[PDB]
This record gives sequence, C-alpha cells and structure tokens, in this order.
Amino acid sequence: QSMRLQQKINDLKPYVRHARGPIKAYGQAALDRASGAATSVSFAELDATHLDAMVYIENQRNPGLNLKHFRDHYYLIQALQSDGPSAFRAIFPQTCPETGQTLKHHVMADVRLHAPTIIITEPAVIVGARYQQLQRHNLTLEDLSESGVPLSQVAIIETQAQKTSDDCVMYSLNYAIKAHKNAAQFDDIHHGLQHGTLSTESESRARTTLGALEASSSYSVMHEGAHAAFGADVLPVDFYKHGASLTQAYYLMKRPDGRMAGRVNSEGHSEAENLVQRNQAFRVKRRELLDDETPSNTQFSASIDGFRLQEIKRVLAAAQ
Ligand SMILES: CC(C)(COP(=O)(O)OP(=O)(O)OC[C@H]1O[C@@H](n2cnc3c(N)ncnc32)[C@H](O)[C@@H]1OP(=O)(O)O)[C@@H](O)C(=O)NCCC(=O)NCCS
Ligand SMILES: O=P(O)(O)O[C@H]1[C@@H](OP(=O)(O)O)[C@@H](OP(=O)(O)O)[C@@H](OP(=O)(O)O)[C@@H](OP(=O)(O)O)[C@H]1OP(=O)(O)O
Repeated sequence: QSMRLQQKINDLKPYVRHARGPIKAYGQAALDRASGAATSVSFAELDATHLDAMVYIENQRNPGLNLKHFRDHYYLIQALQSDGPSAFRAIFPQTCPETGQTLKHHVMADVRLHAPTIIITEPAVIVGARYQQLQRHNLTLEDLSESGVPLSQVAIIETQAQKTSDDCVMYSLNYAIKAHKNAAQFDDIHHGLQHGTLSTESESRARTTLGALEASSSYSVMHEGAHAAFGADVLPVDFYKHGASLTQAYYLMKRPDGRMAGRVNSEGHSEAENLVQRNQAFRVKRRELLDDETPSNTQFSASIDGFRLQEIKRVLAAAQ
C-alpha cells in the first residue's frame, strides 16, 4: 500500500460513486485494481472500451495533442491518406495475421505527414513470448508498406517500461500525451526518418529483444527496412515515469548521458522527484501466487494504475 496511489484513489472515489452507466462499473473496477484488490475482468478490454471518452478530454486538456483511436490498424492507413493535420498520434490494437481478429496489445503511433513518417512505440517488447508480437508488428509494417509508406521511414521503439500484460492501453495513452509534451525530439526523429535513418540505431537496436533475436538468428525476423531502437536512448525520461521495474529506474539513472537522471515531476513542486524516487513512491507488492513466489522484489511500481485513476477523474469531472 502506498500513500500516493491511495491519494489518487481518494481523489477518484467520489466521481465513480456519483457515476452512472458502464463508466461507473469501469471506475469501480479501476479503484479495486489500484487499491490492491482482485479484478474479476481483463483491463485491456475495459481500457479499450473506455479509451475514446478519455481521448476526448485529453484532446481538450492539451490542444494540439491530436490523439485518435482507430478500431483497426487499417483505419490508421485510411487516416494517413488524407490532407489532415501535419502531426497526429493514434492508438490501435494489432491484428492476428492468421485470423484477422484484433487481439488487444495496443500500440501508439506518432505520425508526421509530408511520404509520411510513422513512429510506433512499444510499451512492452517487440518479439514477445512466442514470437507473436513480432509477426503482428510484421503484419502492421507490411500493410503500412503496401499502403505506400516506405518501411525505411517507420520506426518501432521498444521501451520495456511496461512489465505487465494488462496495461497496454494506458501505457499507450501516457505515451501519446508524453509524445505531445516532447514534440521537439520527435520532430528530430522524424526529420531523420524522412531521409530513412534512425539515430544510434546501430547500438540501440541490440539492446531490444528484437536485437537479441536478430543476433541469435542471423536472418531477417522483422521486415527488411523498418527501424527499431531501445526507448532509453531515443526517448526522454517521461516515457519511463511509469516503469514498473525499480531495477530499470536504477539502471536508467546510472546512464552516462544522464538523460534519465533528472527530475521527473513538474518544477512547481516543493519536493523534487527523480525516476527512482517516483518508482519508490508508487512501490507496491504484486498479485500472483504463493506457490510460485518469484526472485527479485515481488514488488513493482503501480504508477500506471494511478495514471488510469487520473484519466478517469478527468473524464468524470469533465462530464458533470
Ligand atoms: C520483460 C519480460 C520478458 C521479462 O524480462 P525481466 O523483466 O528481465 O523478467 P524479470 O523476471 O527480471 O521481471 C523483473 C521485473 O518485472 C517486474 N514485474 C512487475 N510485475 C510484473 C508482471 N506482472 N510480470 C512480469 N514482470 C513484472 C518486477 O517488479 C521486476 O522489476 P524489479 O526487479 O524492479 O521489481 C517479462 O516481464 C514480460 O514483459 N513478458 C511479457 C512480454 C510478452 O510476451 N508480451 C507483452 C505484450 S502485452
Ligand atoms: O500523464 P500526463 O497527462 O502527462 O499528466 C501529468 C503527470 O502525470 P505522469 O505521472 O503520467 O507523468 C503528473 O502527475 P503524477 O502522477 O506524477 O502525480 C503531473 O503532476 P505533477 O508533476 O505536479 O506531480 C500533472 O498532473 P495534473 O493534471 O493533475 O496537474 C501532469 O499533467 P499537466 O500537464 O496538466 O500538468
């Protein structure tokens, strides 16, 4: 139990207790989730359902965010083929190549239009348990490619900040907001991608699961052309504020460039905070078995859940 997440709970509880409809049920499930109680439902589906009502209030909160929710990844392609905004971000679930069904596992795409440039951010890992995320990313990339977009101008960035299999959509959302807040660096990455290159990819692609597989297999496992890199080398510290792993926070603050060793809360704070401190401020035990107790601290940062509570408070306050 942690005072910060508890504070977030106390902030949200009235809004849910005053809510009506499916959003009350969702908010209650989120409160249970955060509090450390059991959740008799999958949160990928819940988040997927109530993503739009958020996206709206977040687009209000930060004009210029340009966040969109696409039911398919083909709707992303349809959206690309328009003289729309010069820069927009989209959240979408992957599609199973052998069934054509959407399978949760959402990702976010920071997009610039011009020969368009696409940046897919992976909250978890590129490869996956049974090489599933890999071939799914492959489907997405192939479709983007026959859409007309050159694969040398698309980049998937594995962050490995998310350690759970449930919080895809919230990580995607926070990553959208942060991609808007950190527009400059993304503009840099896009200027790079326009000429078909990615900064320090040579070192940074190895640090991903995709890198280990490409080095252990020595044959193309992900599509020829598509770029990839580890988040800590190309993204700002904002993308790791919700990393569950404290070891990750430690290893990130220990980086020589010291990009991840700064302060991670707004400067308008009496008490400063860095990555590790924030991780420790949202540090709670986790929810699996007693027979299968795990090595390393069984604990993690439930900061992302607090992000969920945050979004729900914003929506429920926005509606009333
Ligand atoms: C990343 C992964 C492959 C294992 O890498 P790993 O993190 O080296 O495995 P570890 O056993 O060392 O996990 C250690 C970290 O996981 C964190 N963790 C917290 N909740 C977790 C969870 N539900 N599942 C896995 N790891 C979790 C632990 O806190 C620890 O961080 P700490 O040492 O700071 O506490 C694995 O955790 C994972 O994400 N698997 C899912 C990937 C996948 O197939 N699909 C994802 C798409 S949803
Ligand atoms: O995710 P965002 O939409 O970008 O919201 C962020 C942020 O959230 P993150 O933890 O996900 O990075 C902080 O909230 P905390 O969880 O750290 O407490 C912050 O607040 P502080 O920096 O002062 O701590 C503030 O939230 P709020 O809107 O409630 O003020 C802020 O969004 P803003 O751009 O509105 O400041």
